[PDB]
Amino acid sequence: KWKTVSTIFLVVVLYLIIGATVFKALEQPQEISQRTTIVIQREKFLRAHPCVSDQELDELIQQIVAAINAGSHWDLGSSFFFAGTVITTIGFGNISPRTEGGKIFCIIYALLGIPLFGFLLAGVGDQLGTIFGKGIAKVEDTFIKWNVSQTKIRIISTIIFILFGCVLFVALPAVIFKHIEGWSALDAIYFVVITLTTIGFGDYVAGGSDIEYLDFYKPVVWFWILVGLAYFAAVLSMIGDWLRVIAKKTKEAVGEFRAHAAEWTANV
Amino acid sequence: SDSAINVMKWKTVSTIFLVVVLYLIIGATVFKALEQPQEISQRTTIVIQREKFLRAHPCVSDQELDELIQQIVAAINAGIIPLGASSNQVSHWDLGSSFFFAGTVITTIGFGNISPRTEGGKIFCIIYALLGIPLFGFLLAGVGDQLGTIFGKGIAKVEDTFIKWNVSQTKIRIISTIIFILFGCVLFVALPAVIFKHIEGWSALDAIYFVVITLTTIGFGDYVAGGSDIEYLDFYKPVVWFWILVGLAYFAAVLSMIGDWLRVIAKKTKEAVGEFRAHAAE
Ligand SMILES: CCCCCCCCCCCC
Ligand SMILES: CCCCCCCCCCCC
Ligand SMILES: CCCCCCCCCCCC
Ligand SMILES: CCCCCCCCCCCC
Ligand SMILES: CCCCCCCC
Ligand SMILES: [K+]
Ligand SMILES: [K+]
Ligand SMILES: [K+]
Ligand SMILES: [K+]
Ligand SMILES: [K+]
Repeated sequence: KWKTVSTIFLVVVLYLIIGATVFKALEQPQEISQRTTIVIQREKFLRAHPCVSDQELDELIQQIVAAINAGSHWDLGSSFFFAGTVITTIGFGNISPRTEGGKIFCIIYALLGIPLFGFLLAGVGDQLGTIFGKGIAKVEDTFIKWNVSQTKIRIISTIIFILFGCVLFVALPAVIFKHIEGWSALDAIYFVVITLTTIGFGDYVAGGSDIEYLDFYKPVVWFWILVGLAYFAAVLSMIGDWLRVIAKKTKEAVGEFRAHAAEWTANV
Repeated sequence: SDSAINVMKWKTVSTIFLVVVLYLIIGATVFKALEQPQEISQRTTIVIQREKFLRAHPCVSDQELDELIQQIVAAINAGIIPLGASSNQVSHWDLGSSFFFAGTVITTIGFGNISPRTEGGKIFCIIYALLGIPLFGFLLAGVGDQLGTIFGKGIAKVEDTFIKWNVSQTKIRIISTIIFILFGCVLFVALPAVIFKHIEGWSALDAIYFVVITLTTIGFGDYVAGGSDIEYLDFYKPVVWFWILVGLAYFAAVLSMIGDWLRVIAKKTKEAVGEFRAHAAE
């Protein structure tokens, strides 16, 4: 009977409107500054090099505009890492197929590989899940007979998951990425989130911009991803549970308010 | 009992792990066979345009050309139009684009054609994702249940007119899943691809490629329905993410049906090797 999706639908729409207004408040200023200071860089180069004329720069730009479509790529290791992006639905896009066949293979490779990877992430999920269950069984005895109650220890135990988790799956890889690709502190944490949330903008990739890295690095990246995906999958599911709790709390909250509001009001 | 099953599970994981590794190696070799030819041709014919413009204009800084290209490469990472004319442009963070950017984030599509450059925009995106991604999941779940039981209406009337004599309900489940994919790929794949073909000017394969990459939430961003500037009625850009909302629910079922098919084929090829290695030509 009750739809109940309508209330969710409008929360998501409003959530997109808020984010939209926040992003164009955060980004359009530095969009202005970049684009205005590029015409300075161009008008600098029309003057500083009279060798190039007004039309001949435009010819060069459009060859780089055509170079956008392509840019060694697709080597023995890169195409291996490309396939990892597809089945995990990360899809950084820094490497994308250009052949008509490459597209069709990728379409078929995704429709069959994405379900395949799901079973691995599920097994790695169970594997990771019961390993942490061994760590908390030791912790759920030593200070659990002592004062604090088990209905409240559920709070202490979940803190240690996120604390110890963001160390291994977020902190350590970001520190490593900071000292290998030379990223900033935020770039590395931004990359970790964008990677393990499967958003994968591709603006930061541990394999692109490829001057220095060895064969001990590019395997550990995807291996980190495999296990890290399982971590956020739990995290992004715990956060969902928090939203389910808050949703029920605020559903009955309007319940009691609109209970007493119409209660006194109806009395004549 | 308690950890006897766990030994039986890491042996399951190890077998899956290697199937995925083999599957990645196969795809790898196929892609670098499909793509690296067209990489070689593009890489060699750009050094021709390189050396063409190295001689033809000697009085340009011969080595600072690369310095200019990289400044344009860095400018490519933003929404630029660096030309002599057309020095006014449109904003990629306008009222509508940032709305569509947020749709990419919570759906974990993330086309990346528009990405935040401010350190604040990054941190908001990080917080916007970790809270928005779970949020969207409930909408897609509700739209999933909503779509699911709407199709349950249409199949209920059809699964009665198809009740002739000697019909087997275990095999009518085969007929019913065909009409799901048939009508499914029409409304959620065929019709939007045909529309994208006539609006974005794409080819037939580009549009179907885009639909898959979008609704499989891979989202390379090499094709985006709202990346160029062509006309965009703005009855169009809302229907795009609205299509995505319901289309994601469709592949979510499809990519789950395919998973079940692989679970069946896994058991069949499990016992197929049992039959083979049990006998071995008697
Ligand atoms: C241009 C037409 C492309 C058709 C691709 C069909 C691929 C079917 C794959 C089925 C995977 C289960
Ligand atoms: C060294 C500076 C790193 C600061 C990273 C800030 C990220 C804020 C995340 C907010 C968590 C809810
Ligand atoms: C019935 C739907 C109401 C759910 C309201 C959820 C509000 C989430 C607040 C998150 C802000 C950080
Ligand atoms: C981003 C915070 C959104 C807050 C929306 C609150 C909506 C209240 C839901 C009431 C449901 C009965
Ligand atoms: C690409 C499918 C590999 C099949 C391996 C089967 C091993 C039992
Ligand atoms: K790019
Ligand atoms: K994804
Ligand atoms: K992506
Ligand atoms: K993605
Ligand atoms: K991308």
